Amino acid sequence: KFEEFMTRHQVHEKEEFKALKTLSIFYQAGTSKAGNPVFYYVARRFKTGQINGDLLIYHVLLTLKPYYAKPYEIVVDLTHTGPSNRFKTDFLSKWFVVFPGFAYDNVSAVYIYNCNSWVREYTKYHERLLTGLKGSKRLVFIDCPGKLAEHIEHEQQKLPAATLALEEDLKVFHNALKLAHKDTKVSIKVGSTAVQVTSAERTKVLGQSVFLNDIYYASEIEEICLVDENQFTLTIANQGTPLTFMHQECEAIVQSIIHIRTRWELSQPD
Amino acid sequence: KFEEFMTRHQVHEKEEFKALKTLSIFYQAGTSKAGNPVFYYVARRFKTGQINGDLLIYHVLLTLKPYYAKPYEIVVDLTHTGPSNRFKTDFLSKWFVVFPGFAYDNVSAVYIYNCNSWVREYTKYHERLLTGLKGSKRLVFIDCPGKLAEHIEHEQQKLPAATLALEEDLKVFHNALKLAHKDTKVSIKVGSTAVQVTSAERTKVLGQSVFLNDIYYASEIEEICLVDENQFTLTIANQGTPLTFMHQECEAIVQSIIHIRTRWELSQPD
Ligand SMILES: CCCCCCCCCCCCCCCCCC(=O)O[C@H](COC(=O)CCCCCCCCCCCCCCC)COP(=O)(O)OCCN
Ligand SMILES: CCCCCCCCCCCCCCCCCC(=O)O[C@H](COC(=O)CCCCCCCCCCCCCCC)COP(=O)(O)OCCN
Ligand code: NA
Repeated sequence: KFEEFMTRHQVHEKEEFKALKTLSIFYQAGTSKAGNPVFYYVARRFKTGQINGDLLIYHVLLTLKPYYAKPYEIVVDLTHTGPSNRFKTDFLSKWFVVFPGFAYDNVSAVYIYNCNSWVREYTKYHERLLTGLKGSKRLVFIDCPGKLAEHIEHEQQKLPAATLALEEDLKVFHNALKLAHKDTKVSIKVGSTAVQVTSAERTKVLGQSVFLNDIYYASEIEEICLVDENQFTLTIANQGTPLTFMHQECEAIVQSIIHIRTRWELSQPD
Repeated sequence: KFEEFMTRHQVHEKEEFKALKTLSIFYQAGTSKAGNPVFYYVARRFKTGQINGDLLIYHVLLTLKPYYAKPYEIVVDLTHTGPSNRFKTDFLSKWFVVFPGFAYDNVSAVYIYNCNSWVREYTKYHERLLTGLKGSKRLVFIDCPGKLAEHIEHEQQKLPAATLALEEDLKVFHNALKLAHKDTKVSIKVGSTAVQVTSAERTKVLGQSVFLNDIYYASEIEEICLVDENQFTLTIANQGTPLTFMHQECEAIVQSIIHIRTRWELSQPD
């Protein structure tokens, strides 16, 4: 939309805008197996309050400008995406008008990576705006890290190194159950830096059945309570409501998590 | 001084004071080989400007009162102590008068742990108020971690866990040379979370020849740079002029430091 294009050009690229590039929130990297240019959006790298929306969306416009006249694909990294990264209602709706019609058409495929519970609720709450994304063949959720290789060569992939690191050396606990108004089978994976709870059964997101992956850095873990011989709880910072899980070896799970919370506290800024 | 005993009792400890115990800057722990109650002061734990000095002194005064009538010893952990942990002149002086005479005399010995370059400079800078400490034999510097056992049995030692963490799994580079106007024989030790530059030769601190242990967390390392095959740069956050080191294995050192810096970056907040 050149009307927004020029409104953003009456004052040329400032020095805050140029900072967006260095933080690698949206960038082009690699080519897909289909022979299309790939772009990456690292959701967790956007802070609602800290980052000016108009600059971001404009930074994306300049990035896609040269490419979006032809086929191209987007990889959306939803790793550890939470409230602090959300696009507020009014800002979210901008994305549907600021780009040319063909730019939207030329998107060959969108690859959703590490979709989580919060994002699901987000799409739930913004079900209106995202109806065009509902049951779309272009929308492709990555069940597990290994399936992305089906669309993009492993070497052509360029996810944030921090994202890939979350897939290394995990103590995995299968057959766990997440207790709530609605029970759900999950796997509880403990890493040196965080804890990941992956749904063992598919769930609905934007019309598709997918696997969610909730990530909690050790820094977010406040309270760790062992309730029973097969039940424990986690208190996540700024989340309020405690998470409850059931597992045969809750004693081993808690110890494992306490350890990573400790190793973290040790190496911290005094 | 019972004026501080009075002035502090007329208002008391309602709020913030109770938080001084939660961060444990000064605490009693263990018993020395001499047969005395040991107390610890974690210098890094105190943040000048954030914590009220009078409240701190009041804390220390209370956790000492039950004991300072009899002989006791103090272990001051100067690990990673810097400017943001300093005692302002007017606050420093308050320490020499607020306590009862006998309370001072009853300090059997003070064990200084991990004294660094900055503290030494702070000492030289505040020489006027620290003149009584110059030459004092009650001041016992700890050459190396093991030497502490000469005064406190291992099972009694209660140094902060974070301190002990810096002692294990270290890749050491001996016979290195720190390049300045005055060149200093130093050993460079790379831990999983920090780099330690330990002086191989002694310098003067409060009138005593001792070794220094400069500690730089992975989070403080902004710029590593290999100059020669045997010389490299080490830029620390908020210290300006970078450190310079000579060593036959500089390539190996730089590669090791870059590693722990990269690993740290892969674990940082969004
Ligand atoms: C806010 C929380 C965190 C971010 C994610 C929020 C959404 C939930 C998770 C799923 C994200 C899927 C977004 C995919 C966008 C790229 C391609 C696409 O799906 O198609 C078009 C979008 O193509 C674009 O140009 C998007 C450019 C990417 C920049 C930023 C990436 C993610 C930002 C959040 C959602 C934006 C979706 C686009 C809205 C038009 C939309 O056209 P339409 O179906 O609505 O038909 C009529 C159009 N008026
Ligand atoms: C007496 C003052 C104690 C605090 C000194 C702070 C300045 C930092 C110096 C650099 C490292 C060495 C630590 C100092 C050891 C303290 C022991 C000492 O010498 O005092 C004796 C006994 O000290 C105590 O009983 C103090 C009890 C609590 C100690 C907690 C304070 C430790 C501060 C360490 C970090 C400060 C600065 C960090 C960064 C700038 C009594 O001798 P005096 O008769 O000369 O004193 C009064 C004369 N009328
Ligand atoms: Na004794």
